[PDB]
Amino acid sequence: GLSDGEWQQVLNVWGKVEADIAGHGQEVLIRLFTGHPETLEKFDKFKHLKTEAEMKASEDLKKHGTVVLTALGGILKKKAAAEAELKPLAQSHATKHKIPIKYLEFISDAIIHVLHSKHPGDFGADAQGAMTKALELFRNDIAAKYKELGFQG
Ligand code: HEM
Repeated sequence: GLSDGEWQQVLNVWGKVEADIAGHGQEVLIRLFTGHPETLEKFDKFKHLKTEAEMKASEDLKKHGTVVLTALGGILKKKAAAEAELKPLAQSHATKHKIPIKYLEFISDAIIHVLHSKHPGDFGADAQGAMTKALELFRNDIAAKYKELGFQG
């Protein structure tokens, strides 16, 4: 349950991410993989990557980072009426990639960490709270569909 003012902070924050999406997606994935090497084993494309520098040099990693943030933004722009956008995500990540909720938590922490890091004095308390709630809603909505799909998560 986010207010309309809270959603409008989410949409503003996400507008800043989309205007600089290559860097944002790259730092989010790197924060995820260095902080939680177990999540890397889910990416056939990336599991060969060992150091942060290899990660910063992969055009593929940068490309997929933009796929991630772009898809997340589509969900966030629907702000609590996002069922159509969550469905194919939950479908593929439950049925095909097999991503536990715990990893969606990791990537949410990473997004917030990158948002703090990249926007000094421009990512204030209202925006942080709003983003934290929006990402919590996303993970919960996915976990609910995970169960309808018979995937533990
Ligand atoms: C905010 C969270 C996430 C978003 C918005 C997101 C979005 C996407 C999208 C749009 C795709 C491509 C189409 C698809 O397969 O559905 C994808 C692929 C994938 N996702 Fe995620 N994803 C998220 C989290 C994660 C996490 C945390 C993992 C952890 C391992 C993961 C593992 C994968 C894999 C393995 C693929 C296929 C990659 C490939 O083509 O080689 N996803 N994701």
